[PDB]
Amino acid sequence: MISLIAALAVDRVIGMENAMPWNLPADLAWFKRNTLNKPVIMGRHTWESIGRPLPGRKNIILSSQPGTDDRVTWVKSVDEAIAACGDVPEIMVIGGGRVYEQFLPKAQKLYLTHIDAEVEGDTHFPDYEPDDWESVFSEFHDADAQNSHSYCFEILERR
Ligand SMILES: NC(=O)c1ccc[n+]([C@@H]2O[C@H](COP(=O)([O-])OP(=O)(O)OC[C@H]3O[C@@H](n4cnc5c(N)ncnc54)[C@H](OP(=O)(O)O)[C@@H]3O)[C@@H](O)[C@H]2O)c1
Ligand SMILES: Nc1nc(=O)c2nc(CNc3ccc(C(=O)N[C@@H](CCC(=O)O)C(=O)O)cc3)cnc2[nH]1
Repeated sequence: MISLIAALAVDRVIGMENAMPWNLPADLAWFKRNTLNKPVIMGRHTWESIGRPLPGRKNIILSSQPGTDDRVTWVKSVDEAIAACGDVPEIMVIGGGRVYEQFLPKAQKLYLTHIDAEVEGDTHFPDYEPDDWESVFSEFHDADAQNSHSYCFEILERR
């Protein structure tokens, strides 16, 4: 079972040239609890964004090019990424856009944070045909002194 986890602003924006213009420590906490002790598949750009391996997660990095960090596992295809996660209850695909697009059709679950932020971005979460997905969990939060925007955690399971 493959799951995607992603934080989307409006128009499904997940990435832009520069850092996201927001501060959303609850979504980071959500990301950590939903990925904890699970293999994480990411693209090389996301790997570079994160800086270091996510602790206590098997980290699997897609690149067409040889790896450049022996702390993590490097694979050259989607199927190699999955195989590299081994035999686990849940693989988390943590992005970015190229990676999500390739994994969404394979995924049984989505963990999406919907952030009420107006951002122009070059990278977007894939369209998930909502007839293919059932929302099983939805939890809205206003912005607050720690979180710059309102946001909603959603879990969807593939029909
Ligand atoms: N011209 C464009 O508009 C364009 C197109 C694509 C990306 N970008 C830029 O990249 C940034 C973020 O991109 P993102 O979030 O899409 O990155 P991402 O998915 O985290 O990382 C993408 C990288 O992951 C690797 N990858 C993904 N799928 C793979 C596969 N099946 N096999 C082998 N390697 C695979 C490739 O690394 P290697 O690069 O090492 O092969 C690829 O370049 C954005 O700022 C965006 O503008 C721009
Ligand atoms: N809900 C959600 N929120 C996100 O911020 C998110 N980010 C990505 C990809 N980018 C990143 C960037 C940094 C870290 C990261 O370093 N997380 C730490 C928390 C500590 C910190 O921010 O320095 C972690 O251990 O999980 C993770 C993913 C993928 N899915 C997401 N999904």
